[PDB]
Amino acid sequence: YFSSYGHYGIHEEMLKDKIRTESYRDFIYQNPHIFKDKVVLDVGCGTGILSMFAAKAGAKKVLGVDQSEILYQAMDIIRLNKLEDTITLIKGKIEEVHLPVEKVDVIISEWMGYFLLFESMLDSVLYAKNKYLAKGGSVYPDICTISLVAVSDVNKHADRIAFWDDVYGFKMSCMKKAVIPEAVVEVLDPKTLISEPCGIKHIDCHTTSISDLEFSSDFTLKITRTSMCTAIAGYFDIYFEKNCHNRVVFSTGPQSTKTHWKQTVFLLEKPFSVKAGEALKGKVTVHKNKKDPRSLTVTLTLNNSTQTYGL
Amino acid sequence: YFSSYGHYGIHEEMLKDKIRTESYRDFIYQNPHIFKDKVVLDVGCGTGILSMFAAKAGAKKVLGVDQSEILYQAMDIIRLNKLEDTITLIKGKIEEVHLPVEKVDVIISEWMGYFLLFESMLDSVLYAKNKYLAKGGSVYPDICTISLVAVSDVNKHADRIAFWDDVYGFKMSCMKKAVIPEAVVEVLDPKTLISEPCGIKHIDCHTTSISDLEFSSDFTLKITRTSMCTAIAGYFDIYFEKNCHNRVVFSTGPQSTKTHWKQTVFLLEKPFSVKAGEALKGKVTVHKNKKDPRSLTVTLTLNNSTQTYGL
Ligand SMILES: Nc1ncnc2c1ncn2[C@@H]1O[C@H](CSCCNC(=O)Nc2ccccc2)[C@@H](O)[C@H]1O
Ligand SMILES: Nc1ncnc2c1ncn2[C@@H]1O[C@H](CSCCNC(=O)Nc2ccccc2)[C@@H](O)[C@H]1O
Repeated sequence: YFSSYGHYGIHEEMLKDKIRTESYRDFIYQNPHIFKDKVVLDVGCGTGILSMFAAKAGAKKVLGVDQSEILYQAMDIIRLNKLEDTITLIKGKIEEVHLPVEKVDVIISEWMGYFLLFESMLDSVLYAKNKYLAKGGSVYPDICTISLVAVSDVNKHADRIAFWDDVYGFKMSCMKKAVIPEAVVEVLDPKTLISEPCGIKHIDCHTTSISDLEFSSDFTLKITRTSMCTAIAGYFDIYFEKNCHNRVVFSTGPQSTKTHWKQTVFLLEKPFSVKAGEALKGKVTVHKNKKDPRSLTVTLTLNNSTQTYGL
Repeated sequence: YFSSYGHYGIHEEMLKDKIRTESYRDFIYQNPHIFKDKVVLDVGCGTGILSMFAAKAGAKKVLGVDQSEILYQAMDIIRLNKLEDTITLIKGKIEEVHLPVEKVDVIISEWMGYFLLFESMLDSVLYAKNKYLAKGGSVYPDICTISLVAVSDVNKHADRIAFWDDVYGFKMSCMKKAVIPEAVVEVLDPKTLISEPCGIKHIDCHTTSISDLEFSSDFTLKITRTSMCTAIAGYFDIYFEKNCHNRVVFSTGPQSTKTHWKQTVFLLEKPFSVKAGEALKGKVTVHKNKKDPRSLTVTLTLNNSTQTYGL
């Protein structure tokens, strides 16, 4: 849970994601008017680097909150950089902790999971917004989108599914039923994309509620190559827009530099032929799992069949 | 625990490890005299492929035992290959389950973890041997070794340790103390090896006891390149020897084809210069962690400093 985030390993991976970390750095350093003399809340501050960016940009006060043990490392790091007079770190869940202020001017966080919403803390960020954001205050990143794109990769498909038909001369076909419903997080070869992307979800963190994060979308994939469609890929775009002189965007899609989010891939049980110029129609719904509500399920209808996928 | 092994993902990885899986296949198919008309116990049978190898080689009966939910998939797989009359699958811990026989002729398993002994079930295999192996019976694989080799990789070292000194202009040096004591599982470039390997441990599964698996060894690394020594790497070799006409060996060392075990790397807090022809002397001790006894610690003394490492 918060246990995983107690270990340095995930923090190292996020910090070495240059697209991710340089986007936040650029947003703050190139829009210091958003931070100068402001009270900033960093929801899930981790190692504290985002809090230190906000302090450097002239924040009056930064409150860094994390439930994980990493906050004790943040505490030493803030002291090592001599920022303890500007940055106050608080251990606990943003849902329960006591803040030395009633309201904040700005909320910043990196809450995004695989396919944007997996094991994401947007729900925790929205709690902080509704309870703590001042009237006329701002939350960043402010705008997110989710997109789908069609994939043709018969070899990758055969590696994951057809593999189980003959394993050292033995049939293991009954394994396919456990494999198909698990989404795969992997970097896609952009040469395997056979459609234009379709946006299925737009979120503004200023106006969205937790109930908006379970959604359905009809979609149309404009096919660009006559091929066997073997999978649908998902990815997301992150925007820093509100009150920016220097807007910042990053994509986690396969046409962009890879990030630690990679892409999320939903393998089709039955690949099917498509033709260039075809308008491929489908439906996708995202639900919070009843068991672990940090677990998503994604229901995909395409080519007259429906499959539910989890991460 | 057994929970991780309930999921197909780890079984797919082990089965697609050709060095691992073709070694077991070759051992059984090229030494069928070991199996013909024998009663075979497969300790931790997983998906059941090893049990099916033993049946194909003419086993009278194969008992496949696994604590994990994967055993239910094994049950369908054995039925799909029409081997249910030869292979009996039993769900539970080999330590507690009831077997329809008092003794077995042969025990087979794949128990090996990172650095041979991490989260390894050799203890469970030895329980099965001491309780169930007939007089004059055989256990496979029968012989294992662990080796160390010296590494020079200043860039990899700087990527993992020196990285934390300056992260986007902020000091994060206090992170180094969490990083140094974690062993890294990774495939090494064989060009970075700067010593001959040194064997630190020989196990014969016929004669070894659980108490032998906590051990100390003095070692000498024959340096082959004047360089900065940045790490010590560990790996292991697996032998099928007893009563074989066709002996089988595989190595998980960096001079051999990569396996899912890769190599285990112990980064040095203070890299130090070595000269070609130098006899580098050290000491290594392996202990079962007091907290999780599936967790090892490795204490390494080299160049007049000592560090304890965990996985
Ligand atoms: N309800 C919750 N209340 C309190 N903490 C919670 C809650 N839910 C989750 N968490 C924590 O949120 C973190 C998400 S991972 C981001 C670490 N922070 C960064 O890298 N930031 C950064 C660095 C550079 C650039 C941009 C950002 C974990 O540490 C969780 O322990
Ligand atoms: N005390 C215990 N009692 C019962 N089961 C236990 C115990 N400790 C651990 N386990 C299980 O042992 C497995 C180790 S992973 C190997 C799967 N088997 C293979 O791939 N075999 C194979 C395939 C091809 C070639 C060679 C071998 C897991 O499924 C655990 O659930």
